[PDB]
Amino acid sequence: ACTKNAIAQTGFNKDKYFNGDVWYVTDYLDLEPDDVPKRYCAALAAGTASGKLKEALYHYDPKTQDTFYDVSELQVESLGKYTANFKKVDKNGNVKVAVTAGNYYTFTVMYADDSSALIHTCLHKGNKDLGDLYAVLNRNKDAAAGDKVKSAVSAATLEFSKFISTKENNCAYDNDSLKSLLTK
Ligand SMILES: [C-]#N
Repeated sequence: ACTKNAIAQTGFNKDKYFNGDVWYVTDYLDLEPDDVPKRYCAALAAGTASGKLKEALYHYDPKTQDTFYDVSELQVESLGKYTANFKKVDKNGNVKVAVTAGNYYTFTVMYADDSSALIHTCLHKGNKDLGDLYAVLNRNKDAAAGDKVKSAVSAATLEFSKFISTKENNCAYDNDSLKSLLTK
């Protein structure tokens, strides 16, 4: 279960974050880890599409090869905090699993600037038992986390040394499909 009410970044600039570009997860903190794919890759695009706030997600287990994309319509709870009802899609946006109540994640942007961000998310999917996930994002997939986002981790009363890096996983991304998915 999720336990954190994440605080959104003061002064969060939604138009800069939701600019239709791609964000790569470089480091993440699963508060309730299992015997985890401690090998994971994830990336997302976030943007406004025909007036609608959207996110496209990509997940890839580099060991199992399990792959999936998602498109979501975001609803605003407050500045920097969103509820997203996701649908699973192929890379072209064809629906594989339709939007369904009970399938949603919340997402809070705790810190962001033009190159980096820290987010909190809470996934709800069916009768899955899921917990809080924090993720350090960068505009460049190979960027080591800088002082601004690591300080924000600390300000969140989290330890960055506990975050798991994805950089060792040899991830490759279809950033083109993520951007085009924003419109689907
Ligand atoms: C993925 N939570």
